[PDB]
This record gives sequence, C-alpha cells and structure tokens, in this order.
Amino acid sequence: SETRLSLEDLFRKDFVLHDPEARWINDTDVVYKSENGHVIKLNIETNATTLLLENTTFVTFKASRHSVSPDLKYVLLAYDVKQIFHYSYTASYVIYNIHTREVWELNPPEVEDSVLQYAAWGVQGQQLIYIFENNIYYQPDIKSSSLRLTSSGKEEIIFNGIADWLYEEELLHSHIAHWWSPDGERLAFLMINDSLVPTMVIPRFTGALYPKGKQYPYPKAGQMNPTIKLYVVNLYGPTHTLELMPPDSFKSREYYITMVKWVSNTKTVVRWLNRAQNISILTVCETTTGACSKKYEMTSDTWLSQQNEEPVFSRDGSKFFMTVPVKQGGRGEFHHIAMFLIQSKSEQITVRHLTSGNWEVIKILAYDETTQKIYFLSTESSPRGRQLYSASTEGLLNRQCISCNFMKEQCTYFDASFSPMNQHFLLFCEGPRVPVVSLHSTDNPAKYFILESNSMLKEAILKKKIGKPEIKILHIDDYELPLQLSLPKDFMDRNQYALLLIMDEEPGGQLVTDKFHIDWDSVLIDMDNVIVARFDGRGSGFQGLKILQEIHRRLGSVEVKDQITAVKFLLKLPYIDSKRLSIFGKGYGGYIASMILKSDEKLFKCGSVVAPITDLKLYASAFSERYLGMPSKEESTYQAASVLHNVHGLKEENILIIHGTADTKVHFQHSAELIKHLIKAGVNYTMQVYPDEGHNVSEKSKYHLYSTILKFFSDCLKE
Amino acid sequence: ETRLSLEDLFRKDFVLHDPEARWINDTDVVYKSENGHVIKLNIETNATTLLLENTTFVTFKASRHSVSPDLKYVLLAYDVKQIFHYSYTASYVIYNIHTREVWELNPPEVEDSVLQYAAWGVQGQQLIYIFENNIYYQPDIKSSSLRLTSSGKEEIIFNGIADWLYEEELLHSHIAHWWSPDGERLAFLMINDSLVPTMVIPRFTGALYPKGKQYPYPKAGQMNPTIKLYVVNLYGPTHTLELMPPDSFKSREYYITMVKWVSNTKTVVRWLNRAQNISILTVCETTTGACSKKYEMTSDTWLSQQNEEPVFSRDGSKFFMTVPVKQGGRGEFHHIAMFLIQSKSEQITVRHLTSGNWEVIKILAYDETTQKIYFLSTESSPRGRQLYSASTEGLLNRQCISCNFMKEQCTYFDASFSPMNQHFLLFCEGPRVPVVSLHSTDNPAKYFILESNSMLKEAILKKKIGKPEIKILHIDDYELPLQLSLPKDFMDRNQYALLLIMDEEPGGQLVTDKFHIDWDSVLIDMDNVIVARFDGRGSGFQGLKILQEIHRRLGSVEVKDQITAVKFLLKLPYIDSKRLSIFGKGYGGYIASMILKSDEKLFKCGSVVAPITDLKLYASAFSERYLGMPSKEESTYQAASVLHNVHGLKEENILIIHGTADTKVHFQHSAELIKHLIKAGVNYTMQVYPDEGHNVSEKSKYHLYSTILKFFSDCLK
Ligand SMILES: *[C@@H]1O[C@H](CO)[C@@H](O[C@@H]2O[C@H](CO)[C@@H](O[C@@H]3O[C@H](CO)[C@@H](O)[C@H](O[C@H]4O[C@H](CO)[C@@H](O)[C@H](O)[C@@H]4O)[C@@H]3O)[C@H](O)[C@H]2NC(C)=O)[C@H](O)[C@H]1NC(C)=O
Ligand SMILES: *[C@@H]1O[C@H](CO)[C@@H](O[C@@H]2O[C@H](CO)[C@@H](O[C@@H]3O[C@H](CO)[C@@H](O)[C@H](O)[C@@H]3O)[C@H](O)[C@H]2NC(C)=O)[C@H](O)[C@H]1NC(C)=O
Ligand SMILES: *[C@@H]1O[C@H](CO)[C@@H](O[C@@H]2O[C@H](CO)[C@@H](O)[C@H](O)[C@H]2NC(C)=O)[C@H](O)[C@H]1NC(C)=O
Ligand SMILES: *[C@@H]1O[C@H](CO)[C@@H](O[C@@H]2O[C@H](CO)[C@@H](O)[C@H](O)[C@H]2NC(C)=O)[C@H](O)[C@H]1NC(C)=O
Ligand SMILES: *[C@@H]1O[C@H](CO)[C@@H](O[C@@H]2O[C@H](CO)[C@@H](O)[C@H](O)[C@H]2NC(C)=O)[C@H](O)[C@H]1NC(C)=O
Ligand SMILES: *[C@@H]1O[C@H](CO)[C@@H](O)[C@H](O)[C@H]1NC(C)=O
Ligand SMILES: *[C@@H]1O[C@H](CO)[C@@H](O)[C@H](O)[C@H]1NC(C)=O
Ligand SMILES: *[C@@H]1O[C@H](CO)[C@@H](O)[C@H](O)[C@H]1NC(C)=O
Ligand SMILES: *[C@@H]1O[C@H](CO)[C@@H](O)[C@H](O)[C@H]1NC(C)=O
Repeated sequence: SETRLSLEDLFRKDFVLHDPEARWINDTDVVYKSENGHVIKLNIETNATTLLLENTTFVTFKASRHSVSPDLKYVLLAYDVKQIFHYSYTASYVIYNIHTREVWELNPPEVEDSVLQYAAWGVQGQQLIYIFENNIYYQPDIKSSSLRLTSSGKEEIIFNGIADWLYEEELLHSHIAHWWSPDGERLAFLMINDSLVPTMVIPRFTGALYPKGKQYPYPKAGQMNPTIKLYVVNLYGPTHTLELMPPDSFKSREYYITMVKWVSNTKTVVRWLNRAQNISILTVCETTTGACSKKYEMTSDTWLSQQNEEPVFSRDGSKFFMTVPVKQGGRGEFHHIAMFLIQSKSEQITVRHLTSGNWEVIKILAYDETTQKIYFLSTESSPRGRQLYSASTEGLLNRQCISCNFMKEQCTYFDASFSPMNQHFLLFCEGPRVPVVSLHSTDNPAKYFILESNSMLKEAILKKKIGKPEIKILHIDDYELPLQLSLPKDFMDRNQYALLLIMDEEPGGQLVTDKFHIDWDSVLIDMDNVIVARFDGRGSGFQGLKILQEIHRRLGSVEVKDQITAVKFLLKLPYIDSKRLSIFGKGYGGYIASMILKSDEKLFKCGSVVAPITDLKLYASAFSERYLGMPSKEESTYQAASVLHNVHGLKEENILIIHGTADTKVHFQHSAELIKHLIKAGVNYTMQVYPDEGHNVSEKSKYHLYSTILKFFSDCLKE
Repeated sequence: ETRLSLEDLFRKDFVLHDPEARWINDTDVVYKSENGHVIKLNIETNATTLLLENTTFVTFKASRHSVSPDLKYVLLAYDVKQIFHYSYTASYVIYNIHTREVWELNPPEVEDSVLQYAAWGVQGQQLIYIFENNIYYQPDIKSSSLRLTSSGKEEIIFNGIADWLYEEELLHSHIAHWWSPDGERLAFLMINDSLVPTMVIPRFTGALYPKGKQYPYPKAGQMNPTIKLYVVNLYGPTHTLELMPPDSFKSREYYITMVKWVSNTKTVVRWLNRAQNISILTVCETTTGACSKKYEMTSDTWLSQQNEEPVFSRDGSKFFMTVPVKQGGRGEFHHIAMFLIQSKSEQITVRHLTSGNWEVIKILAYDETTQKIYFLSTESSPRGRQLYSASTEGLLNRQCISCNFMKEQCTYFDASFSPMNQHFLLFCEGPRVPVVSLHSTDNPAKYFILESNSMLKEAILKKKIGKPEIKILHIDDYELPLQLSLPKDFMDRNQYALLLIMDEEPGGQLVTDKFHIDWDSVLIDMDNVIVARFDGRGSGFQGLKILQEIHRRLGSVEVKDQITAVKFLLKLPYIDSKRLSIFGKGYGGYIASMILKSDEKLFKCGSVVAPITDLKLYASAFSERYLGMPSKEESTYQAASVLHNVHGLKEENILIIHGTADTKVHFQHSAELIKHLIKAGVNYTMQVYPDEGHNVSEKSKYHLYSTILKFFSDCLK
C-alpha cells in the first residue's frame, strides 16, 4: 500500500521504455542495438551475435544518436544534440570505426569542430551525406573528401534536403527531405524556397550578455507559402541534376509535395497536393529523363486523407498496392487496399479492392512478390487496437490475422517491419502489456525469439498499483465513441472522486487506445485519488473518415459539444464529484480545452492549458487552411474559432496557462494574446512561462512542469 | 465601507490633481487644470482667462498640454505612447487659443504623423519638434518647418533627444536640447550609438507577425555612446558650432551630465568622466566656441549629484553652486558656494554660505536686486524639505520661509520663482494632501492657494488612514528612521503580519514627510498588515557619508542594515515573526532578493517586481558607478548577483513579477533568475505581463496590485 507511483519515478531510469532501435541490414543480419546500451549485430540464421558498439556512447560527449553503416564497418555518433523543431536536431558528428576504435570528427571541408543539420548514412557501402548551411554534402566513403551537391542553400531562406518548419511539422511530418535510390546511385531531394514567406521571431532571454534569438519562415493562416522544387542528382561522376516537373494541372498554382519514394533504381512516385488540400496527383518519374506520368488522382469535398501514404510496387511496376477510401455504405468511408494495375503506358489502371468492412487499413507494410500475399495493419480485429494482417493479392482475395495470437490478452496493438526480402518480420508489441519487440519468420510465425522485453520496466510497473481502465461506450449522433476511465488503486463505489478530463492533443488522433502508456496523470491518479478520463469524440481519427471529417469548418465547435455531452454522462455517475471537475489539454487540445471553458455552462472548477493554440488565424497555413479553409480570403468562419474575443467568462474557473517562450509550433504569441484579453476582461487566471523553452520542454524544466500541473490539479480538487 | 479598498486608488476622486502651474510674464501664471481647464491668471488684478476648456478630451483624449509663450496658442499631445520613462511618442495638434481651429502638426510631406518631441520655444510662438532623430524648427505657426539636423538615424544617431542611457541614467530626462534666453540660439546633444551593443525588446501581442524593436543599451563595462554638443542659430544661416570638451577629457570616455544657458550666448556644460570620479564645469561662448575651465571636482568613490544647475550674476561676475564640505566627523554635506568669477582659466574665490549637518538640495533663485539667494534644505529636519533664503552679500544669515505655512501640515516642500523672482509658487507635498500656493517674495502673505486637491482631501478624510509611528535605529555611527504604518484599529496585544518595503533605487529616501497613498495602504487597512520602511546606509539625502557607504559593496551593506532593522522589528511584542514578508521592485527587487538568502530566513514570503538580478547585466553608467568597471578592473561583480548560489530560498514563498517589454530592467534578469531557480529546485511562483514595461500600463496595473495584494494577504495567514 506504500508501493504506488510517485512523480520522480517517471524520471527514474528503471522506467522509460527501452527501445531496441532495431534495424535490418541483410536478410540475415539485424542490427538492433541497445539491450544494455550495446549496439549488436544478430545473424538470424546462426543466432550469432557480434558487439558492434559497447558502453562507449557515453565516453564521446554523451552521444545521443547512433547509426551503423550499411557495410557494417562503421558507426555514426551524434552528440551535442540541439533540438530545433520536432524531428529536427542539430548536433556534432563523430565516426567510430567498428573494427578498430579510432574516431573521426565529421566536418565539412575547411571547417573544424563543426555542427551539422543532418548526417545518417547511405544505402550502398559506407557512403554518407550531411547537410550544412542548407547545402547537401556527399562522402562516397570514409576515404574520400566530401562533395557539395548544392550551392543554392541560404540560411533560413533556401533549404536543401531538409524540411523548413511548415514541411517538417505539417506537410512531411519528418525533417528528412531527401531520399536514396535503392542502388545508392541516385539522390532525390526537396529544394524549399522560403524567399517570400513571412518570418516569426523566437526570442532568447537566457543566453550570453546580449542574447539573440533566431527568425524562421513560418507562414500563418492564408499567408505566402513556400515554393518548392524536387531535383535529382546522380552520385556518380558528373552530378547532372534534373528538376522533376509538377503535373500540368498543378503547374503555376500553389501546391505541396507530401511524399516521394523510390520504386525502381530510376523511377520515383511523388504525390502532389494543392494548397487547399483537396486534390491529389500521384506521379511516377523516370529520373534519367524527367518523364513524369500522371498515374492516380483523388479529390475530397472537405480535405484530403492521409497524405504520407506510401504505395508498394511490382518492382517491375506491372501492379501496385495503395490504400484509398471506399464508400462502404452508410457509416461513411474507410481506407482499404487498392489493386491498381499499371500498364502499357496507357493511363487508366484497373482498380480492385482487396479489403472491406467498417474498419481501416492503416499502413500497407509489404508485398511478397514470390507469393500471393500482401501485408498491412488494420483495426478489423478491433478499433482500439492494431493488428498485422495478410491478404492474398492474386487469389481467393482472402484475409488472415497474424498477430492475433501473440499475446492474446497481452498484445492487441501492433506495428511491424519486414526484412528486405520479406522473409521475416519484426513485431513491435506496444500493446496493453509493457511493450515487447519480437522477431518472427514470415511463412512461420514460430515467434522465434524476443528481441526486447523491456524487462526492468516491466517489474517496475508490476510492483506499483497500476489499475485497469474501465471503458464506457457513448452514442453521439450515429456514432459510438469510447470513454476511458482510469481509476485509483482503491476504488470505493461509494465516494465522490475528482475528475480530470484530458484532451486529445492534435485533431484526428486517438485518445482511447490499447497502446501502453505511462505518464504524469498516472501519478495524479494513484496518489491524489483522481480519476482521469479520455473520450474520443467526432474528429478523432482512426475510425472511418466520417468521424474524422465531422470537424470540417467547425473547429472547436463539434469536438467541444461532444466533450461536453461526455461530461454530462460522466456527471450522472454516483462516484464522480460534480464539485471537483478539471480539464487538461495541450497544443491544439489546449485550444479545445479553452473552448470548453466558456459560457455553455461551467462544469469545470479548474483547468490547465499548455501551449494553447488560441487563434487559428495565428496558426500555420497548412493546418488552419485544411480544416477552416482560406481566411479573409474566402471565410470569416475564422472569427468563430478563437479563444481570444469573448472570454465572456471563465467564472470561478481556476485557470493555469503554461507556455514555452521559444516554442516554435504554438508561438508564445498565442498565450500572450490570450493573457492580454484575459486582463482587460478582468478574469482570474494564473500563468507559468518557461524562458527559452519549446513546445516540448527540456529535461531540466520538464519535472518542474509536471510538479506544477500535479500540484495544480491535486490542490484545486480539494474538499 | 469606511476603509480603503484597491479599486478606490483607481477612482478618479483620488489621484492627486496637479495644477501643472507655469510662469509666463512676471504677472501671468498659466496654471491649468482645476476642472481640467487651462487658465491664465494675472497675479496683479486676479483676472482669469480660460485658455483651454473641457476640450482636451474631444481631440482624441489629449493627455499633454502646453501653452505658447505669446499665449496665443496651445499644443496638444494625443495618442501618447510610452517609450522609456520620460520618453513619449505621440501625435500633436495645435489649438488656436483665440479661435478654436486646430491644426495637425506634421513634418513636411508627412501626414497624420507621430513625433518624438514637440513643446514650444521661449520667444513668441516658435516651436521645435523631433522626427526620425532630427530636429525641426518652426519660427511660428505661419512658416513651414526647418530641419536643423540631417544626421539623425533611427536608433543609432540621436539629435536633441536622449537615448536610453542618457535618459534613464545620465540626464534623468529625455530633453537633450536647450533654448537661449532670447530664443535666438539652440544648444543640443548629438548622441552617437554606432558602436554601442543593442538589446531586443520582444513583442508578442501585435498583429499577425509582431515585431519588437532593438535599442542601444550599453551593459556593464561595454562600449558607450560617444557624444558631441552642437549649437545652432535659429536666425538665418543656421551656422552650427561644436562645443569642444575640456582638454583633459579630450580623447577619453566621458558623459555630459548637464548644460544650461547663463547669458544669451554663454552656457555652462558639466562634463563627467566615464568612471564618474571627475567633474569639469566649462563655460562656453557660443558665437565662438571659446570654452573656459571654471571649476573641477573629484571623488574617491563616485561624483555627487550630477545634474546640479548653478545660478549666475546674469553678467557673470559671481555664481552660486552647491558642493560638498567636510563638515568634520559625520561626513560631508552639500552646501552653497560663492565662487567669484573674474579673468581666464580657473581661480575664483570660494565662500561657503551654509553649513551644519543637513543638505542644501536645490538652489532655486538668486535675487540680484537684493542680498538674497533661495534654496531647499533639510536643515529644519532631515525627513522634510523647506524653502530657505540666505543673504549672499552680508551677514551671511539664514531664514526659513515655508516653516510656517502649514506648521504641522506642510513639512516637505518644493518651489518655483517667477522670472524676476518677485514671487514664488510653493508646492506643499507635505504630510497633508498636497496643496500648491502662490506667494509674493518680499511678503509671504500666502496670497492665495492655487490648487487644494479638494476632492482628494475629503476622500482620504473619510477613510481610516492612520499615523505612521517612527522609530529611530543606531547602525554604526548613524541614526536611521524606521517608519511603521499601522492598521486602523491597533491592538497592542496581537501579533500582526509585517511587510517590509524596499527603497526602489539607491540613494533614495523611503521615510519622508512627503504625502503618499498606494497599494500597501490598502494592504494595511484591509488585511491588518503593518508595512515597514527603513532607510539604511546608502539611502540618500543625509550626508554623503550615509550615501557612499555603498561604494563597491552593493547589496552587501543595504542588506545587512535591512536585516538589523528586522532584528529590532522582531523584538517587538505585536509583530508576528511567523508572518513576515518583504517587497521591492527594480533595484529594490535586487536587495529584496539578497535579503532572501542564507543569512537566516526571517521571511515567510516575499515578492519581487522587475528585479535587477545581476549587475553585469545592468546599465553601464549605473553598475560602473557603484561597482566600477567589470572584468576590466573587478571581480567584485561576481559578489553582487542573485544568480549563482540561490543556495536557498527555503520554505520562502517567492513571487517574481516582470514586464516582457521592460526597457530598464530587461526581462533577461528574471529569465536568468528563473532559470537557476529551476535547476536549483526552488519553490517559486511567477507572473509575467506580455509587452509591458518597467511600469505597467493602466490596463494591466490593477491586475498587478490585485496579485500582490492577494499574495501578501494570503501567505500571511
Ligand atoms: C558615430 O561614430 C562612428 C564611429 O566612430 C562613426 O563612424 C566612423 O566615422 C569615421 C569618420 O571619419 C570613419 O573614419 C574613417 O575616415 C576615413 C575617410 O577619409 C577613412 O580613412 C576610414 O577608413 C576606415 O576606417 C576604419 C578602420 O577600421 C573602418 O572601420 C571604417 O569602416 C573605414 O573603412 C574611415 O572611413 C569610419 O569609417 C566610421 N566607422 C567607424 C566604425 O569608425 C560615425 O561617423 C559617427 N557618426 C557621427 C556623425 O558622429
Ligand atoms: C526562390 O525564390 C526567390 C523569390 O525572390 C527567387 O528570387 C528571384 O531571383 C530571380 C533571379 O535570381 C529574380 O529575377 C530577376 O530578373 C531581373 C531581369 O533579368 C534581374 O535584373 C534580376 O537580377 C533577377 O535576375 C527574381 O526577381 C527573384 N524573385 C522571385 C519572385 O523569384 C529565387 O530565384 C528562388 N531560388 C531558387 C533557387 O529557386
Ligand atoms: C555496459 O554493459 C555491461 C554489459 O554488457 C553492463 O555490465 C553489467 O552491470 C550490471 C550493473 O547494473 C551488473 O549487475 C552486471 O553484472 C554487469 N554485466 C552484465 C552481464 O549485465 C553495464 O551495466 C553497462 N554499463 C552501463 C550501466 O552503462
Ligand atoms: C477545393 O477547395 C477550395 C477551397 O479553397 C475550392 O475553392 C474554390 O474557390 C472559389 C473562390 O471564390 C470559390 O468560389 C469556390 O466555391 C471554391 N470551390 C469549391 C467550393 O470547391 C476548390 O474549388 C475546391 N475544389 C475541389 C476539387 O473540391
Ligand atoms: C577614478 O577611479 C578610477 C577607477 O575606479 C581610476 O581608474 C584607474 O584605472 C587604472 C586602470 O588600470 C587603474 O590601474 C588605477 O588604479 C585607477 N586609478 C585609481 C586608483 O583611481 C581613476 O584613476 C580614478 N581617478 C580619480 C581622479 O580618482
Ligand atoms: C536462436 O535463438 C532463439 C531463442 O529463443 C531460438 O528460439 C531459435 O530457435 C534459435 N535458433 C534457431 C534454432 O533457429
Ligand atoms: C478574482 O480573484 C480574486 C481573488 O480570488 C477575487 O477577489 C475577485 O473577486 C476575482 N475577480 C472576479 C471578478 O471574479
Ligand atoms: C468642464 O468644466 C465644467 C465647469 O467648468 C465642469 O462642470 C465639467 O465637469 C468639466 N468637464 C468635464 C470633463 O465634465
Ligand atoms: C486677489 O484675491 C486673493 C485671494 O483672496 C487676495 O489674496 C488678493 O489680495 C487679491 N488681489 C487683488 C489685487 O485683487
């Protein structure tokens, strides 16, 4: 009874899921690192294991990032890692020679003790590239000097191979704007032109004598957007670079490139998207020429579905598999696998649907061409989980679940990765149990062995109370939505508990999920006897498009009304205390958390909001415009979704606004603007701001934040 | 209902009504603002004219008014935007006193403009205005303007207006130009910030993409503004002559801490070395540029009040100035000096006209037609200020004027004499709710009263509003006041909470007869908290000896005193050691912080606004004055900081309030503090106001007071 979960535990190194950082190399050798922190080669044939790196990635300035060369003769360490946006990190690199020790500084020519925007490795051999001053550099091997592939790079204006903010956070959802041809002969990359894009300033108060902060291109709602070209260079000899032109329909009009991928060692598929995000064009490009052939096109009456989807091919290209929406009847559309048959030049490709039901095919993992099978992740088995399924491409059109019996009750939510010949696959658990990675043979899920058990962490949460989350199911409109109630160790049916209602932090995400998670609220629960509640309302993703697009043009309108009807039901329970009800949400969820805190009725005694996005006119183009469309251009519906005007009350409501000053996603401006109206409106509120922090606070401050929130919620909830 | 509540202080009943009195002739005084009306008064006939009416509303809430010399026009400032402290930037309009019609005041080619400065001249209707750091001149309402300087460059080269360092630290006002008595000539400062490092004031609250400014702000030991003093003639050619520095200062770092006209040609410019230990009074013939060394000063610590303005013979045979005199043990005090000017470089016999342990604060006037000179002095009492006259040529006698005005109701004064000195304005400011009055010189018949602050008087009358017991403490060889402001109903029995308020800038005086009403008065009345002020060493206006006890030990001394004062406070029966709180802002936030460390924890909670937390991060001319140069000559700078060795603030409940746009104490100070405070794991609470200054706007304001009030009241329970 004195073995329960305290905040500083979450920072204990016992917890903190240990990720195997598994990676394929041959169809034999998997490079998964990090059991004890050791990088390891494993031959799945012989079981033979080699120690590549040891507890060394300490010794060189706390190297936080590791990558093993293709030829397995070297390791690339990143140390001095500095955050930038989300996936963007800028650090210094070093090269450990796997066979003998000796480490090199990785520097651009003429430059010493340097800092790089990106490093990684290539595909063939020991080749690697690194980005510096927004220019791409290439080293054919450890031997040779580097080769600057682009001179066009200009700091904070023209980017090469790395994403500017808009492309990283919104469009691409990763900072890697370049891609390697399968044979390492060729490199495709994005040239992003921010010349005309308006810039926002991230201030720095904490530096030297006179601190100076940066200014980056950040197009706001309806603003000038980054123009962008897609080039391709050949890494052998001449380095002739060819721009791959857009589809003729998009030529001259505003557009984004939301994906590109290699199919052959020459052809690539670049998905183009209009600024409005209602029109998709899949193009296939011959890189030796620049021949660009319209292949498939899509449209929406609201906004286009997952834009990063990557199609699988015949490796010749006779056929290819992709996921698209199918009307499915009433109950809306669901993403299902498509059979498109590419031919004969000859536009037109026959489409055959390989899947259907009310559930989604999330990702298409692999196509095993030697047989009749294709592999994917699906909610079929259950909307709350994810499972690994195979269907037979050519054939009966049948379907079968693989992951279903792995843990039974202990793994309901998966992800997986197949070897390059698809002969076997890695199965990440992430399920209700403390996550476990495992390596199976394809044709025979004998489960073989287990790569990572997260052992220490398992026994850690075992000791602690750690209850089971009752799940109620609500009917809103025509839908059925999950309400997850996480309840204190000892639960009297009798008493009146305090209720924390946590918001989904970005739209189209899924709160209630079998995915294992441990975090602050778990502490709020156990100590402090608070029940935390999550409810996935309309707009929450991963069930149908119909729930997902219920948000279009009404933002904060719908999600809020649902969150409230969910509190309503919550309210009619005996064991929750209407007197003490609190809300929490961050980012966008801070936005909705705020909308909920206005005049409808006051169901909340106190609530706390972190990096709240408070006015959509002030948020990023590709985000606002997606849901609300263009601003003063076509719509004043933008005035409607704001926290800023009409603050008309937050009454006895106790409000806590937490914001990072250096935040690059939700600018501090959002809370500044809010706080301003909040004063002129005469509303009781309390704020905590972290000088020079981001949307995600550093390790230093973070604990302080949790402590803050924890104290806040626990204290206000007291009777 | 009959005690003082916060929102009263914002009630327009309160808010001292300032007459904004101003002389014109030796007859007509222009004091405005009784009902908000601008008024001419003929002190001969009593005749009053209404110049302006309840119109300075109608034109966009005009916040600022000035009447032309010839009394035919009024200059309104509206759209007033704060800049630093005295610096305001607004749009101007010209009301024609005789016939209403109003003009836009614009630089040529510019429409609906915004100006850095306007005011008026001396002779006639002439006026000048500053735009893009250039000086413009209008000989009259008729004529087009005349650009007197093209050298102006935004936030780099300033003309006639002070950059931050000169406004806040050196000059203590933003007016860098001065008019010759006859309006023939204009002297002004050219401030060159080219090489001075710049600090950024961020703006989060603006339009789509807010952009904040960046101004030259030399920090401790940094590059400083270079500056020249030119003079232009406002008639014809506009030949402009630079007035060269003293030869000794030539080529070395220096400030100009004052300039004033003496004749319609000669000026006295006081020069100061960067170190602030050497003064040179120079007198300059403007038609030539002849610059003659007159008097020089030195200190072993730092030079005394630098804005002192000397009075002359109007010929220049003699002149009066205030300087320190050794006075014996007990230190030095500023007393009036008789310097006799006669031919060439230096000499000039010095005769001291005053002495004792007390100071001559300001020398107001010299009546040349008789044997008298006029000044303000602490003679009558260190806590007050009185208006004294001494006989220059003669017995060397002294007599107090203000002594019997209010007896017990006015002990603290200031005054202004008419141009011929024939009669004077006496501002009360004393213990009673301030009252301005107009007296005849040779006969203080008190004549009449200009401003009674009537409504305000009856306002505080109704409310409880107690009397401040004053204890006197012995520290070292000195005797220092401790003012205890006590709740309406005071039991000798109970244990009260104690708020200890800090003096906000060094060399100021907390305990003073000067009337004041503010938040703490509310803290007192409602919430039964006793607020305490104690003027320790370094506090000004008694001797230099108390004042300079700070040199090179900053936060060292003031703190030890503030504590020994808490000690004594602690031994009282009726104060509760359990509940003790501290408050201080700006610099006082600095000391408030030093007190909150390790010595012992005598405080349960304390609150700090725009704390200056590291002197290396404060302004050059401030830090360097007390602590001298930085890594240049001293690491004693490491000593005075809050930043390292936050070693504890224990159960201490701390509230840090800071404006984001603050241009005096940068937000950096609290950012820096807050940083260490987290890595040190200390419990603290913060409230920051986006886009506010060192002085919060009206909007936020109230919210701040509420905060502080709640904080202090709640923690003390
Ligand atoms: C405010 O102060 C600044 C700094 O003192 C001042 O800028 C400088 O002004 C002087 C004016 O003469 C310049 O001095 C030189 O004049 C002759 C031209 O005949 C040249 O020989 C010089 O060549 C170089 O001198 C410097 C040597 O390092 C260089 O830094 C400089 O950029 C020249 O290349 C030079 O022209 C001087 O150039 C500037 N720059 C600086 C930083 O001193 C400015 O004029 C002042 N504003 C006013 C009106 O007071
Ligand atoms: C990214 O976009 C910027 C937008 O500013 C591009 O800058 C553009 O550069 C071109 C040529 O450098 C400019 O054209 C001009 O034409 C005249 C006539 O010959 C010539 O005198 C100028 O020197 C210049 O060449 C153009 O005005 C300018 N602006 C625009 C709107 O494009 C930049 O080229 C782009 N970068 C890349 C590599 O895509
Ligand atoms: C470096 O890795 C080795 C194993 O490769 C670790 O050595 C173990 O240390 C633990 C202490 O936690 C001992 O209980 C074991 O006996 C050691 N060996 C084995 C086989 O586990 C070592 O912990 C690693 N260094 C760290 C912690 O960074
Ligand atoms: C995709 O959405 C955009 C919204 O930006 C549509 O934009 C058109 O813009 C004009 C501008 O005046 C409007 O008059 C039209 O009504 C809009 N068309 C609509 C509503 O669709 C764009 O046409 C859309 N296209 C598709 C394929 O849906
Ligand atoms: C005024 O004080 C400053 C220092 O506060 C003196 O500056 C001198 O600076 C040099 C720099 O290396 C030192 O070596 C000297 O010790 C300083 N002189 C001293 C002791 O004062 C400056 O000389 C002082 N001048 C006067 C007139 O007192
Ligand atoms: C290698 O190790 C694993 C560990 O359980 C085992 O399952 C596997 O059978 C071994 N190798 C073989 C026989 O394939
Ligand atoms: C704000 O809070 C303070 C104290 O909690 C309270 O005195 C005041 O009534 C509140 N203001 C309003 C109008 O709610
Ligand atoms: C205008 O003055 C009159 C009397 O002179 C007064 O009653 C009135 O209050 C004044 N102005 C305003 C702001 O009402
Ligand atoms: C004007 O009135 C004042 C106020 O009572 C009085 O002192 C003065 O003698 C009067 N002067 C004349 C000349 O009317």
